Amino acid sequence: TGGSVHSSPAIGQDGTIYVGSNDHYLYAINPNGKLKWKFETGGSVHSSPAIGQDGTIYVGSNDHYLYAINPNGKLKWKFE
Amino acid sequence: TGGSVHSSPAIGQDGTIYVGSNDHYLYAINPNGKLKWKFETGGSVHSSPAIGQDGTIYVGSNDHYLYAINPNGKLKWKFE
Amino acid sequence: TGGSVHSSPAIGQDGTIYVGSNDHYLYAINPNGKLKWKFETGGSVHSSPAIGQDGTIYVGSNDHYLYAINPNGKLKWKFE
Amino acid sequence: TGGSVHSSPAIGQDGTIYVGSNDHYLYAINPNGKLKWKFETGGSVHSSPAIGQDGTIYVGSNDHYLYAINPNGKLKWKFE
Ligand SMILES: [Co+2]
Ligand SMILES: [Co+2]
Ligand SMILES: [Co+2]
Ligand SMILES: [Co+2]
Ligand SMILES: [Co+2]
Ligand SMILES: [Co+2]
Ligand SMILES: [Co+2]
Ligand SMILES: [Co+2]
Repeated sequence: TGGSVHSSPAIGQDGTIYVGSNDHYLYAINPNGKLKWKFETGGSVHSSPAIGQDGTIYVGSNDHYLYAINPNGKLKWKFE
Repeated sequence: TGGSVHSSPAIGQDGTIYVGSNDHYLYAINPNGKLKWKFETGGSVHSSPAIGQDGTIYVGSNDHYLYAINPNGKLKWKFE
Repeated sequence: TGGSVHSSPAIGQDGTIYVGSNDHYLYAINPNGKLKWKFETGGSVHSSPAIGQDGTIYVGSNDHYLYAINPNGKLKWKFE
Repeated sequence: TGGSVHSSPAIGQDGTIYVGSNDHYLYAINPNGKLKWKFETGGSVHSSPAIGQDGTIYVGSNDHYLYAINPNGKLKWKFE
């Protein structure tokens, strides 16, 4: 990534690995190691993502927000 | 929130997302992104919440306490 | 506790809540909020405990060791 | 280990305990406390490992990479 991977990975039902980076992004990586998508927050993503029953990926950011990201990498909502 | 979301979210059986913030609060957010409740501790909530079998939400705080919060946002007990 | 609860709680099958503290201890707290036991390591217990299939509680410490603690609070082994 | 165990342990189906250390290594320790293997990254392994459906161990490192390690301790891939 662009910075330290302090965040702890979460694994989706299909094997997708989600993890934050201090480069501000939440990453979605396929089991083969190839990027699926990345989503930019406003600050380091130390928080470790959680996966909802419908696949939604939730993760905090040092920009003060809790993010909810759709499985396709598009923002669902954010909470300050 | 009011500060960095270092804490890692926990997801309840009904989809409620619980996460701490460096603004001192534990947040309970509905799947639609609207606040359910927030509970103020005495310091940054870096710790990541855990959910008990009866729904109780446990989380540490930089104020030295482990908190046990009822699903409705009211304090159950705290331990120094 | 004696210091910041950075560690994230783990919940045993019987409801016991395990969490580390920057005061160097791993805590085992009953669901009613009363202490079951505490185990002293050599440094801040930032690491968040994990629970094995046989109930063993594993947690790292800033003293360089990974600890394995029996459900009764007695040391099983530690690894530097 | 060689440094602070900030990372939080993960437990495999066979009881193996996986945890990172600030000494740069991801550790795989048997339930009896004896080392199974260790894998060196380029920086502190604060991230806490996750275990895939096929046993793969994923963990971030302060060297910017997300690592995927085979159950035998050999690198599967890494992502910057
Ligand atoms: Co760097
Ligand atoms: Co930055
Ligand atoms: Co800020
Ligand atoms: Co403060
Ligand atoms: Co203090
Ligand atoms: Co100390
Ligand atoms: Co040291
Ligand atoms: Co180093």
